[PDB]
Amino acid sequence: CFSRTVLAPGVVLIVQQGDLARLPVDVVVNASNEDLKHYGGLAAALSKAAGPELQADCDQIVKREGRLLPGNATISKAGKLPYHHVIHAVGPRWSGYEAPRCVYLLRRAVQLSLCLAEKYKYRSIAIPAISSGVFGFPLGRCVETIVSAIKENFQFKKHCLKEIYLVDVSEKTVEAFAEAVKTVF
Ligand SMILES: Nc1ncnc2c1ncn2[C@@H]1O[C@H](COP(=O)(O)OP(=O)(O)OC[C@H]2O[C@H](O)[C@H](O)[C@@H]2O)[C@@H](O)[C@H]1O
Repeated sequence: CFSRTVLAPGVVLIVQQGDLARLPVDVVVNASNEDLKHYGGLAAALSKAAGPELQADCDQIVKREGRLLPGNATISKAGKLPYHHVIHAVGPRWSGYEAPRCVYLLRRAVQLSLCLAEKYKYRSIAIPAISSGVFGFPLGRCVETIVSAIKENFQFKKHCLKEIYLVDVSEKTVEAFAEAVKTVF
């Protein structure tokens, strides 16, 4: 654990190193593409551990609801992962020509992820540095946008959610999260 920040009474933000495929939390957020096709990065690790259940429920979801748009999130079965569900958030693909829009869409992915958690009555959620890998979002802007989006969501005391974790395997990204929490709070 790298930091702990009370967001509201009985609600904490925790930055931690760890593996989203195996955390003692209720649900996790995947950094997905629009097709819910988990063939790279975090998505691939999750899907591998999950067995084909997760990709198949995801195919049926696209084959039912249609392609997801950037900024949106949906939920699927988790298969063999230690969760009932995986929340798939589609971060934006970074363009330096549209940086404000990109920030908007990541904020949105984050907030919709939180809304889905609330809706399925979850009290703990873990979230990665959505968009900061293959999708190319500048790591610094990326982790501040996520932390700020989480800060806005609890500008009011009220929440099902009691613990929100920001998690990555790599320590640089985790440090980046811990710094963003300093700067933002
Ligand atoms: N094998 C891995 N295991 C755990 N974490 C990983 C792994 N690979 C990358 N990560 C971390 O997860 C975070 C998100 O990176 P990506 O998974 O590349 O997410 P985005 O950048 O949101 O990429 C979305 C796209 O990538 C995949 O191809 C996915 O199917 C979609 O097309 C980054 O911190 C990255 O270092």
